[PDB]
Amino acid sequence: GKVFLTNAFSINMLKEFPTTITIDKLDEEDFCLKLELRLEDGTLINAIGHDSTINLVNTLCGTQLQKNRVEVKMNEGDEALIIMISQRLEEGKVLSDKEIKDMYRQGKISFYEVWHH
Amino acid sequence: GKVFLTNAFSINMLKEFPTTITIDKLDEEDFCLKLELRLEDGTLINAIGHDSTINLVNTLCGTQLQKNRVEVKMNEGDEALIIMISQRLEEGKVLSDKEIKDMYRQGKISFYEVWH
Repeated sequence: GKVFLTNAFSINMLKEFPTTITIDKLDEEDFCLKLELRLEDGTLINAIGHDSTINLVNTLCGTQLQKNRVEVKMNEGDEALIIMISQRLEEGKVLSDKEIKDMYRQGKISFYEVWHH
Repeated sequence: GKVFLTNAFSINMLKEFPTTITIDKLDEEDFCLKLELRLEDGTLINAIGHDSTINLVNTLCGTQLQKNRVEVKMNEGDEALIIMISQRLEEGKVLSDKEIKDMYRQGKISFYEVWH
């Protein structure tokens, strides 16, 4: 199925109820590799709507994503790869990979994968 | 066997990963009855931190909740009851029970339950 790239998880992303989903926490490497895999196989749908988050992901993973607004609605065969930022990123501030990995080590960035049980 | 009442579901509410959760949609009556049950058995932890939502729930369900700011973190034996209001409540307006049911008819309020 599809793999949505999102900066949030919401009950609104679930097409139907009841549903049962599994959520794991990812480290950076596994997030970037899964993202790269889904870009290569063409199943990734990018739903990160803001350039700040896009630029962070691109710096972190070496991807070349452009922002894309999509209402995420997941079927039972779909999954999401999620990047969660606590602080609201500055629209303009270019972050070095050292800055991004500080945030990550500080626990200001977390990664998750959500799929159907 | 905690049951949190919240206005949101967020991954930050889960203590440990991996975890597998079931989510169902509730109707008005079932939301309120489940709230009342967990109030009565003392397992409900109210985590609704805005009075506008408090007041709406108290009117809809006949409860006497007050504003309570609580950091929600759920164990495997815990669950949550959720009201999702899709728009901002108007400040200084008292919602009638009819208005709340209108909002619900219109899909502007939804209720869920999340358990493991």
